[PDB]
Amino acid sequence: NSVAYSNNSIAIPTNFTISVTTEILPVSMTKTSVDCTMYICGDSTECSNLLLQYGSFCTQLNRALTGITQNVLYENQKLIANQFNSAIGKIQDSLSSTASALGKLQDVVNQNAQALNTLVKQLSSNFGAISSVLNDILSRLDKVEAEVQIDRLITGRLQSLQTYVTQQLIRAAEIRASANLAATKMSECVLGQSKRVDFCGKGYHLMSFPQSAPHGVVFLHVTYVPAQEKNFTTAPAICHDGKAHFPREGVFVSNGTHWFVTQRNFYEPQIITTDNTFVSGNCDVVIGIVNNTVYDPLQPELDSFKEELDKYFKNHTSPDVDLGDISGINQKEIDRLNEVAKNLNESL
Amino acid sequence: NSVAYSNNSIAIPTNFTISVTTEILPVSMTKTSVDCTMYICGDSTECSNLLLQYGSFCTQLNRALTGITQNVLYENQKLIANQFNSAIGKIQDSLSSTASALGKLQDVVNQNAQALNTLVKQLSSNFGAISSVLNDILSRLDKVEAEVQIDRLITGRLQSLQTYVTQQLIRAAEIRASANLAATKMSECVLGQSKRVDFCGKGYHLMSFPQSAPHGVVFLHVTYVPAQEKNFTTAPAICHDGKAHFPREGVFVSNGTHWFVTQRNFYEPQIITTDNTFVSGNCDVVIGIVNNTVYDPLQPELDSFKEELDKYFKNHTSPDVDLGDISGINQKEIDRLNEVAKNLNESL
Amino acid sequence: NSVAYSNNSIAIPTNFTISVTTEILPVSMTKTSVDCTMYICGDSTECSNLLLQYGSFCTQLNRALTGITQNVLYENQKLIANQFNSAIGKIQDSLSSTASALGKLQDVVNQNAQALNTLVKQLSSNFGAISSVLNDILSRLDKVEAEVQIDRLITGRLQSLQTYVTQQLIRAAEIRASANLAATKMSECVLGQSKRVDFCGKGYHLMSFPQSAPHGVVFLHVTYVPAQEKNFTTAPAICHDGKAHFPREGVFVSNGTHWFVTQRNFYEPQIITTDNTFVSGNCDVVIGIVNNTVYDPLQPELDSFKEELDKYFKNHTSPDVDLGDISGINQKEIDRLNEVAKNLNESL
Ligand SMILES: *[C@@H]1O[C@H](CO)[C@@H](O)[C@H](O)[C@H]1NC(C)=O
Ligand SMILES: *[C@@H]1O[C@H](CO)[C@@H](O)[C@H](O)[C@H]1NC(C)=O
Ligand SMILES: *[C@@H]1O[C@H](CO)[C@@H](O)[C@H](O)[C@H]1NC(C)=O
Ligand SMILES: *[C@@H]1O[C@H](CO)[C@@H](O)[C@H](O)[C@H]1NC(C)=O
Repeated sequence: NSVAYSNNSIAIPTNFTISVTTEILPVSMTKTSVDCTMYICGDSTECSNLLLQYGSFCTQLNRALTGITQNVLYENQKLIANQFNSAIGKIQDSLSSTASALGKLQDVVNQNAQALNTLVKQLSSNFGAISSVLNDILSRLDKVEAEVQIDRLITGRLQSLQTYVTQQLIRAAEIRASANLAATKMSECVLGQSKRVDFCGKGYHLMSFPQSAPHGVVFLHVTYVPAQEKNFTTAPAICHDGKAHFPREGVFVSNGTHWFVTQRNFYEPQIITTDNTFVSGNCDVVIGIVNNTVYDPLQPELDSFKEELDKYFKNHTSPDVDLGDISGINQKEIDRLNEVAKNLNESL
Repeated sequence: NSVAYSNNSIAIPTNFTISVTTEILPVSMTKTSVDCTMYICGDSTECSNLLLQYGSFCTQLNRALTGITQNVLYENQKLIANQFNSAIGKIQDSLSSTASALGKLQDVVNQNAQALNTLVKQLSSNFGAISSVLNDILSRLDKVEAEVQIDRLITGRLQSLQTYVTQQLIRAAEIRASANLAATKMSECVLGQSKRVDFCGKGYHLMSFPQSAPHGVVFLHVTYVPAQEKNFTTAPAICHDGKAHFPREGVFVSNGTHWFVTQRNFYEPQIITTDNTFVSGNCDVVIGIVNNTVYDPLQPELDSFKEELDKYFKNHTSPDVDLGDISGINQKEIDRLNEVAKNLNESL
Repeated sequence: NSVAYSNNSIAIPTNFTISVTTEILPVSMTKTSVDCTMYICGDSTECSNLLLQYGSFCTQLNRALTGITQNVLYENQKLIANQFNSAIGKIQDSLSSTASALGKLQDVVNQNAQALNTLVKQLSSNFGAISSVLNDILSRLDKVEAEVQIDRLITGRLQSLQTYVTQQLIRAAEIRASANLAATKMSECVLGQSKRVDFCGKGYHLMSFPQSAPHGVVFLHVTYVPAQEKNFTTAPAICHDGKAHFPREGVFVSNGTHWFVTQRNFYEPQIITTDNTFVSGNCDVVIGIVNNTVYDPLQPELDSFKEELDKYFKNHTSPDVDLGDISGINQKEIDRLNEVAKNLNESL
């Protein structure tokens, strides 16, 4: 017998004051379209120019927000002439061979001088070619290493603009429920005298007069409130000798000695009769349970970043460049000939 | 005494026509799961292959959407022989030294020819090595400079798909409120005869019959509407000699000469009595104010992009490459020897 | 005459059991603020350090979530001496010219040896310079080609965190409607005895007692339910000789032989009278239609990726590097002089 037969002090309205309410309801959201350049980048021209390659995403966000003795002296004469004549013929061999040698040395040394001037003109081409191609690699790699950090910050400002767009769509879907509230609250109270307490102005309703506002309706409700209420002990029902008895359109207001079915909203007692009450059987309480569970979504739970990264990274290190190490490739006769050019006159 | 005692013409229902309403309510959203490749990239294979490195984000979005004288002639003979014998010994010195010199020149010139063929084989290695390593740097840098612009456009299409997912979750959270409206509107009108005007069909309610639809309920409401209404002047209350008097379940319909408490929803006058009215004291109006402020969120306001960028940029420019400038490193005797090889026979 | 005059079996309440309901309503959401590092990257330090360059986007998401014979022998003596004296003067020319030649060969060969040691010291500089500058280009390009795949996965985890933030704002905008439901459901039932069936506990309302819970209100409703109901055939209205007749606060309960206006919620018949019914004219049914179309947004439809890419791509291929092709730049007299240095003694 838990609570259905407990008696507790309940306030029941004892007189009235006449009153009026001004109640303001908004009935209509202006389309807060966003320029996506000025939001994300603003004045800063390098990121602005990057925004064009993010495509027409800005428009896409605005679709959302815009909606919503003579013999031996003579034989010595034969002898010395035969020694001389044979010597000079050996001088001509000695000298002709030296000319044929020194003329092959002067050939090959000038062919070497030609080869080195060929090498210098070709290597001037290589250090000139590498000057231009490697200056361009340097100048363009400096541009590309300036440009992946600005995209990083644009992409984190994209999320700030997507939080802007979400909170601006969220509010517009509350506004469209407040326009449904303005529809039911217009209908039931401008087209319809209510018997509900505090709907259509504080207290109890007499009459109303709507007036417009720029995006709203305002109601003048004429109503009466309780100027003066008393706590009567009560029960919702009473179980006499195993039968439960309970009101019809009232409560059991409790007098010191008797039960009366007062109207819930006023102290005006009337006697228990089979026309003021209903009746039951066996004196039992039915117990009901209601639990208004408002949706808890499937939130997007993820692996640790190491697992979702390692699924698809290559730690490729290019080798230390080694190339060819070219450091590993490593007068007396003219004095005499000048001396004997003089000292041969001592044998003239 | 603002509005509670003003009298204005109010329409009060004068006859009825019987009527029926067909009212359609949707009570149930099909799970619009999205393939994230086909949405963002479509057929285009280079961006498709990039999508795999964005991780399983697609699934994460689908968790959401799937939820929700003889002596001097002889001394001259001694003399000339002594001059000749001494001269030839000086010829052998002159010639042996020239051979030892010209044999050191032919040694060193062929050691130079060896060194230059060593240099050409090592430099053929360097321009062949740099050919391959620098072609790869060129060929791969062209690939990497093709691949940061396609990620830009994928990342702006991600926001278009996140606006898709947000508007598809927003609608599903309206659908779940329309399924709560279908619960109260089923209960109060299929299980319960309403005393409300225009709830359960135009006019006043008699009876109803629900019928299903594929994702909805449809009600046949049987109701009566006012076929024919008259404007009576009225007041919500009247203050006689400093006491306010007001109805009980009606309005003061105003006849040319008397006040009657008509029922709000019909013209049927009844006389003012203490059983048709309540009464007050001192003739004052209570004024109430209600302002139904619907949530305005903390929207994500940001610095200018220059401040949020400059927090974390280095304008490093690599110097213009300069390297070594190798352009800054800059027969008559054989004719005679051929001539005296002939002209020495003139002294044979 | 479609449905307004059809008669069908309707259940009308025949006794009561007293009952109590416990009804639980949540009235208040704890601020689930998110550390954005631990959500997206977690422990993994390389992506963590990247998060700083995405800016204070994390804060921006937390603004949202924290809200919400002697002569001829002598003439031969003159002759041979004149031949010898003239020959030696031609030897001095032959030898002085050879010295002046061989001294220009020994000059130019050592000037060549100087030029090649100059070349090797300058080229040691070039292969040393290119060693350092090209090792840095290799070492830094390896760093930059490691650093665009981790940003890809951060940017797809950003969308997972933006789905988290959207579903956490969506739920908080349902919570703020459930706090409006707790306001009306507190007011009409703690401050006000309802005449509605199943609002304020199963059945019909007597009385109630609210009790708090940590984020909720719980109502004890005392109510009566129907312990025991009978199907009477009925019509909502009847059209006698071309006039439609219909109840006032009841239904036409159908007895075997007569029509009675029973109260909708109880079987208790009363006779048709002009005080139990309203009356009409011409016997016609008005037909009304109501179609409660719940917002279907402008969803962000996009071109194919090829069109939105091609608006802003350059397929620049750098040419195959060609450079200078240096492979296209391509003892007997000392034996004799050693032989005649010996064989000239045969003419001493
Ligand atoms: C209800 O109140 C009356 C007096 O007001 C008292 O006599 C009675 O015992 C109370 N009911 C219960 C169950 O105590
Ligand atoms: C309450 O109303 C009654 C009924 O007329 C009246 O007699 C009584 O004086 C009123 N109370 C006050 C405080 O005015
Ligand atoms: C309504 O029911 C009665 C008997 O209950 C029957 O005589 C009458 O014909 C029914 N109405 C119609 C239109 O059939
Ligand atoms: C229903 O109520 C009546 C009225 O007192 C009673 O006579 C009847 O026995 C009750 N029915 C049951 C099954 O108790």
